[PDB]
Amino acid sequence: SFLTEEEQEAIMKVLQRDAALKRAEEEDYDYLIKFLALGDSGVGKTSVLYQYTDGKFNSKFITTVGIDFREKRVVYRASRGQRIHLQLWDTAGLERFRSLTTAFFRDAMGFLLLFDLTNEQSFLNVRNWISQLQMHAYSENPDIVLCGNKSDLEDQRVVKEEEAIALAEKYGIPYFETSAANGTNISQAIEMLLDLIMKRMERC
Amino acid sequence: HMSFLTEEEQEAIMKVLQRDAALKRAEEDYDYLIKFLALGDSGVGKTSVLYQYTDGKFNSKFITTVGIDFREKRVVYRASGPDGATGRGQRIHLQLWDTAGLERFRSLTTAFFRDAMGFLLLFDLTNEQSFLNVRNWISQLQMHAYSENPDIVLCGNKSDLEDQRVVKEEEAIALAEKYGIPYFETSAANGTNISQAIEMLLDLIMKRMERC
Ligand SMILES: Nc1nc2c(ncn2[C@@H]2O[C@H](COP(=O)(O)OP(=O)(O)NP(=O)(O)O)[C@@H](O)[C@H]2O)c(=O)[nH]1
Ligand SMILES: Nc1nc2c(ncn2[C@@H]2O[C@H](COP(=O)(O)OP(=O)(O)NP(=O)(O)O)[C@@H](O)[C@H]2O)c(=O)[nH]1
Ligand SMILES: *CCC(=O)N1CCC[C@H]1c1ccc(OC)cc1
Ligand SMILES: *CCC(=O)N1CCC[C@H]1c1ccc(OC)cc1
Ligand SMILES: [Mg+2]
Ligand SMILES: [Mg+2]
Repeated sequence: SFLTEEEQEAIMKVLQRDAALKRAEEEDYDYLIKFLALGDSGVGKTSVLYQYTDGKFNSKFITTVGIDFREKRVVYRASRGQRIHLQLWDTAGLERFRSLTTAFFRDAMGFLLLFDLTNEQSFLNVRNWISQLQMHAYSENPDIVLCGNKSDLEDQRVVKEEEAIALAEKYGIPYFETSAANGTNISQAIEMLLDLIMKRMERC
Repeated sequence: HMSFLTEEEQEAIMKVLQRDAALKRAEEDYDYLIKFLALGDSGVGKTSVLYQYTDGKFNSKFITTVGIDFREKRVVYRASGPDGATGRGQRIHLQLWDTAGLERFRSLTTAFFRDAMGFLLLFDLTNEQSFLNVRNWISQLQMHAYSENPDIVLCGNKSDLEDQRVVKEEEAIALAEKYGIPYFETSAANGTNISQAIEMLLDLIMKRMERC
């Protein structure tokens, strides 16, 4: 396989869309907040963001061409309501896109790190992903929310919940078991990441 | 049939990104981190121009850039105000991004247009097609930069190869006048106008930064 021009054109459209958005915020809403989802190919990053923004799910696998993003206007409340414009970056997991996607780790204010509860290797790769984030994000200690996705496939689960909770506590990061197919914990995990980011932004 | 990045190519790019992240964390000594980006067709001399500027050296051998790289330079900038009244020396850390011109790297390099505060747009005085593509590069910058009117300095490079020049001076000055951007004929081999073009771009960006 070769880099096609359709693949390259699609990526250029995303970057054009990103430039337009970033120029409009230069300048309605009160804050542009940027997240990035990452993890092995096929763990469900694109599905998770789609379920969150649109409440929909497609079982067919359409691997992401390098990079994409979705948007959602939401209201955040610390524990008054602030209007938040979320840019939700969606990275491709395949190694062939690794250097293009790493280039966008530095644009994110926090990270949604996914593995697949039905694929043990994706869970073992979590610590490497965290290493790459520590090496490439805006800070060596960025906010991360870990998601074990595909919780609706209980008869195919291989990652024991205890093993996942243990890993997440060792690193100090919140953990959620999610399903992009039925929406379980999706908004809870993302709202947790947003709160972690709003608090760290307030104390700046 | 554009080839995908090999694993050697990808490792080289990842090292650059690692180096950039280290640099970006250090800023949280100097007074300002300023970022430029050089772009243009493959083989016009972007890498050579930046190497001549930071190190004063030149290599005849063509080593095409593996996607993206950058060089660094600490310089002292002094504003120019009324009647040549020059201000205090400000310490500037320049990050000079160097993009590959080959199409197979276009989407990787375009991703970095948004990180630059200004652009060094090069063509090759001995290659008319490199000059004819300048208008497309500028359209690509207007579409992808932080502003639809970012600061650009146009460099016609390889001015030392006078017997191979094919770009007439008139057409390039006319193009730069039409777009409102400074134009320099440069040579990375002997240094002519290299520092003038980069200092002009730096001055443009410091002025635009002042008025914020
Ligand atoms: N049952 C179930 N299937 C899911 C879930 N999340 C994703 N999938 C399925 O798993 C496959 C991969 O999903 P996708 O979101 O494209 O994964 P990705 O992480 O974006 N892959 P890539 O990095 O290659 O773009 C798809 O067939 C999708 O339907 C989930 O929670 N439950
Ligand atoms: N005589 C002369 N040769 C030059 C000059 N600038 C570059 N060259 C030569 O032209 C070739 C290409 O230069 P290089 O800086 O690698 O070009 P580039 O724009 O970075 N190419 P790429 O986009 O593929 O990385 C090299 O052989 C280099 O020595 C110049 O001002 N004069
Ligand atoms: C207050 C400055 C800061 O570092 N923040 C705000 C919330 C998280 C963090 C941040 C991370 C990454 C970016 O990249 C745009 C901006 C802000
Ligand atoms: C005055 C504010 C501004 O837009 N500036 C300062 C100098 C150039 C310009 C700028 C462009 C792009 C970036 O991206 C990092 C920063 C600053
Ligand atoms: Mg995807
Ligand atoms: Mg080069």
